[PDB]
Amino acid sequence: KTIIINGVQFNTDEDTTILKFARDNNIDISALCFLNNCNNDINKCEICTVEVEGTGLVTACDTLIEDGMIINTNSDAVNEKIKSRISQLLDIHEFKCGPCNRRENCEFLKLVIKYKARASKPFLPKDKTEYVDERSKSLTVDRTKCLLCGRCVNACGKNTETYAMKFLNKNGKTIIGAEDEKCFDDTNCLLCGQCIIACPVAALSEKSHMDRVKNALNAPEKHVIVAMAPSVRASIGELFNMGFGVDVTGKIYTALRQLGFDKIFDINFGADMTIMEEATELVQAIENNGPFPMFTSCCPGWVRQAENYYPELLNNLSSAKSPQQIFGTASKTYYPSISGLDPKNVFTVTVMPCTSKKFEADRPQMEKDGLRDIDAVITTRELAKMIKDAKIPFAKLEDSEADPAMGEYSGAGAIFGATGGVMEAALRSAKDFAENAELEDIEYKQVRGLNGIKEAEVEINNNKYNVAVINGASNLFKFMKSGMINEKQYHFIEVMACHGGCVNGGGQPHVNPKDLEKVDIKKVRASVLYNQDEHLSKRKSHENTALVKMYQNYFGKPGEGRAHEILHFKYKKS
Ligand code: 402
Ligand code: SF4
Ligand code: SF4
Ligand code: SF4
Ligand code: SF4
Ligand code: FES
Ligand SMILES: [Mg+2]
Repeated sequence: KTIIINGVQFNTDEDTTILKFARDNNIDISALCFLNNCNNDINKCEICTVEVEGTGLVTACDTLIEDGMIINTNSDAVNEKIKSRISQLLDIHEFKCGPCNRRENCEFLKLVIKYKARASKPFLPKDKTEYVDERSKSLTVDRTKCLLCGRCVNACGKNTETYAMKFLNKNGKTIIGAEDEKCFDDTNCLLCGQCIIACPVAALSEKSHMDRVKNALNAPEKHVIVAMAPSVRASIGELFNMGFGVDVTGKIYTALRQLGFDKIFDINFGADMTIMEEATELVQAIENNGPFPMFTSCCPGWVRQAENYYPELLNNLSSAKSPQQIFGTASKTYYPSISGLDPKNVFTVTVMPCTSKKFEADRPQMEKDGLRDIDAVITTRELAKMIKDAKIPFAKLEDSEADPAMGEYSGAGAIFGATGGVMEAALRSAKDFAENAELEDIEYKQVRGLNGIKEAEVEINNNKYNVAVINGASNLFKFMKSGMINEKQYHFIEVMACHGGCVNGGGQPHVNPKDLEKVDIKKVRASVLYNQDEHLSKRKSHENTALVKMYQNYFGKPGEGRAHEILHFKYKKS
């Protein structure tokens, strides 16, 4: 093909869109509703407008290149068209960037600045209560910011295949929301927050828990524990212009100490706990020749997916609590026993890359003796905002260590944030358990990677079993519907709601499509975790010294007794 773009001649054999071809050839074309190789088919934003000679104005994001095309991307007709569209968007947009949580990384603002657009008449609502929905424990909607770009709808469609995020006709006007405009919690929504990640503006956010945390920190009698997820240490640096794939663990510890937190632990410890209980459970399931298959239960998005679509699998879920909830359970029991603290005065806070964790933490039965396992859950973005509000120079902070009692962890718990991590860790412990040995080769690279459905054959006590790793909720739906589950007899299956694992969680830092093109965010974030794994002395969860001490002195043997009594949680079908 011979393509003419801005007077420059190209000769290509590629069959792609004008947008992609221009992007690959250093030619600037703006875009808004185009994301995940999809645009808003019904009401296209037309920000990607270009002028094709002989045809007129077209949308470059969904228009294929053709030989003989003379394309103008910067003609004044194009520019005033785009500016017109952006102006129309401003007409329905509360343009107050000051107290906005997307102030420092908003695509729409950058478009407005770029094309110097102004609203015909400024959108300034007196009563935002009609536009705001905070009923959910995980998600919040602010339709004063919504551009109706449909990126959340699409993202929900491709990531989960639930379409829990829909276009709705709210008595006259088009909005986005859950079915029947109900609270997302009351629908088949997984609360995975991929819709948030896809949103270019502040229309979609996480349900804030920062006030819980602040009030806890300022409360004189409250002893505040904080523990961050595996993924957090490999992600938050992005929000401080430190780049991608930067390990900032120690900096996070220091910052958390400077935020006034009373105890600094780590969720990876709880991951090691989860591996203790669940590998014990898998070994005893193997010895009893059932029940098979056993699914992981550490992902609340997947748990909700089972509750809403496959309730018959609820009893197939591991009884072991998620790292978060099991850590929280241990923090209200074991920790006071080794600290002398009043359990009622303990306030446990987790830092998560996930929004569904908020819902999981606020489950009614996720407590004992009136004491919540987890009292508050803040996202990576929330912790970043908290650090910035305290004016803490994160990038320049020196490394510190976590409090050892419940802060030590192995590489097995370290790789949890990546797809296949839980599987690999669980195998590392189960193989050692069932064979009564301490094996040398512990790397299971077959369950790693970004393949949607991963399958492996493992040999435990010289008998072979089939394991599977489901990477994404849509892939769970594919795995079940296509009958792949019934092809062979699977024994242990990992399921994560977010593709790539927790490192691509709904509470993770937003990434400009600019870097989505240049950086493989999932692999780059996971690489930090695996790098931590290969550089750790202990790479098995049952070699965690602090954890071993905890079990020996307090819980006893995992999988049974008080361990099974309080560190486990089972879900019931209706
Ligand atoms: N609880 C828990 Fe997990 C652990 O450890 C996180 O904390 Fe994950 C991460 N990162 C999240 O959110 S949940 C699903 N299992 C894999 S990793
Ligand atoms: S969503 Fe973006 S453009 Fe709108 S107020 Fe917030 S920062 Fe400004
Ligand atoms: S909530 Fe965000 S992603 Fe969804 S339509 Fe509105 S602006 Fe677009
Ligand atoms: S939280 Fe997940 S399942 Fe729910 S609407 Fe958003 S993307 Fe869809
Ligand atoms: S994969 Fe991780 S971040 Fe995503 S919903 Fe599950 S627990 Fe949350
Ligand atoms: S980006 Fe092409 S129509 Fe929206
Ligand atoms: Mg399209």
